[PDB]
Amino acid sequence: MQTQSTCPEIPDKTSICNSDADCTPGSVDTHSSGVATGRCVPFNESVKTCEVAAWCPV
Repeated sequence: MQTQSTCPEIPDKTSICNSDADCTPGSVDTHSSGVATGRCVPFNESVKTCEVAAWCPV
């Protein structure tokens, strides 16, 4: 078995993350089924995502 971990959501050409003032924790992506953290960070170079709690690698 496994457990839910924390990590920055995968960046998408259609799904982007906004500043902290525009990003809130909880759950915004019903498809992600994860737990939003609220803190946003530049996942890639020309892309940025928000922190969320989901099934990540180890």
